[PDB]
Amino acid sequence: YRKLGNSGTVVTSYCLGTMTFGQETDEATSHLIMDDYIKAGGNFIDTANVYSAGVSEEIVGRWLKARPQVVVATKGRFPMGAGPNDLGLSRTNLNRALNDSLRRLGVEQIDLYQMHAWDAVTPIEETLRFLDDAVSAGKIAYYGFSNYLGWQVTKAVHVARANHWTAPVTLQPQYNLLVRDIEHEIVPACQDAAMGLLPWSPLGGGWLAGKYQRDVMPSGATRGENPNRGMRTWQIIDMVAEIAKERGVSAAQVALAWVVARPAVTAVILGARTREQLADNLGAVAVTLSTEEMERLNRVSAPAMADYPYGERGVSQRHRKMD
Ligand SMILES: [Cl-]
Ligand code: NA
Ligand code: NA
Repeated sequence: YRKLGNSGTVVTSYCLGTMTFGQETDEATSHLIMDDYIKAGGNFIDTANVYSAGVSEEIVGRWLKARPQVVVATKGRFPMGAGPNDLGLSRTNLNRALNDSLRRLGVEQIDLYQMHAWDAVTPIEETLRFLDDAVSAGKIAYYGFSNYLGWQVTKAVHVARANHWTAPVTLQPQYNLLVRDIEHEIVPACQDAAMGLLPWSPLGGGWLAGKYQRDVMPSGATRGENPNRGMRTWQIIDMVAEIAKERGVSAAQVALAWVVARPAVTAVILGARTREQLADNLGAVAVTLSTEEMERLNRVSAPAMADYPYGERGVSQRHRKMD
């Protein structure tokens, strides 16, 4: 399935993460995971400059040289060195940060440029003005955010609208059956601005895929190096598993098919480290959960909150009954 990312550019329902392409996966296995992804019919690569110190981008860049169209996304904001202006949404750092993602990807235009995180030190106006100048220059097509809060998305959107700049297209949050707190302020804020979600960590870092042996709950390997903030967790993993094998499919596969069908979601980022793991994740394309499986999964992962701003009672009093 093809969707837009709040713009005219369409993109396939699954996105290829490339975090692994320097740390764990080597460049040859990276090229073949990408070759598989394409051959499965994807057109969406997500990378970052800080992924393996930009090696991640260079492998993607070399693979684009070998292959002769794909929608490419990358990010800024995080430390590329240990200096004080080697991080930040300042236009000084972002200016070289975009030039270096450009030379490392060997493209002349990045399709999606993303702020990897909010930056309280840079005024948002400076950042958005830098991104609009980049759009005018043909260095980037669109921009979006990752790890912005709700009110922060809302302030950016309207500040862009106030200065006749382009609108943000996407938000890249962490979102899976275990990590659903973006539904209180961040999702409402994107839906209000017609924006699309790009969820990453859809297997919750492994907790949802099984592959363990009824593990210990504070095991730091699968997640965070703490193993339970939201990674009850065991009930969710269990429900996912039951639905998994009655449908004759992997537990990973119905968790993936759960994220792809949630409101506002344009494309899920896949963290395949292997060719086989890519095949195991892309099996979820065939799975389409029924309205019931999903409303099941929804309520068992429903993030309960202290009553006032984001739990039952505050929600209920913000609601307006039509009657
Ligand atoms: Cl997009
Ligand atoms: Na769409
Ligand atoms: Na779907």
